[PDB]
Amino acid sequence: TCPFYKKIPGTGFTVDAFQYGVVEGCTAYFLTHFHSDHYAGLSKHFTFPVYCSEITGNLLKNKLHVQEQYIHPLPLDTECIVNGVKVVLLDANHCPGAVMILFYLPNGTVILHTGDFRADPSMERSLLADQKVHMLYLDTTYCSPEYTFPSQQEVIRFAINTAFEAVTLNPHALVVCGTYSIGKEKVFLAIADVLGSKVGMSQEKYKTLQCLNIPEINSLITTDMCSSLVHLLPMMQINFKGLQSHLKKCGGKYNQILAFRPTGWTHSNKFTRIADVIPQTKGNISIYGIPYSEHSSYLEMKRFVQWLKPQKIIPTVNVGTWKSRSTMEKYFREWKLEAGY
Ligand code: NI
Repeated sequence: TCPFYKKIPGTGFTVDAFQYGVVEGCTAYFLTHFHSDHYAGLSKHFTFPVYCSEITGNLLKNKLHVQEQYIHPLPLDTECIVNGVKVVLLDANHCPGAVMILFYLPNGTVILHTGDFRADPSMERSLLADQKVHMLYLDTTYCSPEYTFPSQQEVIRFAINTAFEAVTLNPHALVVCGTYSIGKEKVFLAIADVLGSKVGMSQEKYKTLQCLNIPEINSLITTDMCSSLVHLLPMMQINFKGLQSHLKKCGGKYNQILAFRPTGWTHSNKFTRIADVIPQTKGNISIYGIPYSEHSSYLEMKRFVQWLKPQKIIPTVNVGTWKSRSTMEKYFREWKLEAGY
């Protein structure tokens, strides 16, 4: 059944709750972003109101064929009334179109639902600074101190410098980047920019990217593989067998692959700096796992929460095991005693 951490008390609302059938007493279904664990259940047969960003609404219409009459896109950073309740959508610094949702309940309670987010100090100057938040529905994906990772900027600098060096040493090298969802577009777009190439991809992935309102996108991507030396493939294909196979397909245009797997966290982060990352190599194929995250590190999460000073925290991730739940509640208490709220 629908878990309690997907329901907004004092409203008829749910968040990211499309796989439970008709939720009893739900008058408006919000969707924070277009990732499959969150939209699971949506289709052209859905007939309840869906509230979301403009970008998420483009993907619902074009990818899932949700009918236009049930898509209610809202502008960001704008007070809006939904079924009698004031709400605001805020940028979540996750994937394109991802939002956090502020609910102003009739009784005076204010609730923030982060959806999935990568906490950032810039959020401390949004509409969140203007009033007290009582309850926080928090993306706790990486809520443990072992999870450190570099800035997105450091990671993109590494990728750009690696790719440009490799292709300038060997102009017959192909660059390949893995993907299995929206998000992390900076990785492949920054590499293609430095190389003076468009990114080549399947018709399905090109359609997905054309829903994202990215400026000048027609100048950066293409379905013509042959004209491109940065290719995007399913993340599943980013292994030696899959890559050897792909290289056969390019008909001797290329004699080397350099491939990127933008993972979340990996335990090489506990030891190794970004400067010191090395690839796995077999023959003329090299694969780099780069720690490009669209979720908060432990320290970024902690800073956001100690700034916001909520009265109650409800985790939305890692909630399935008692040991995970108890660990997270211990960190919450540490943060509160350290900061004095
Ligand atoms: Ni997500």
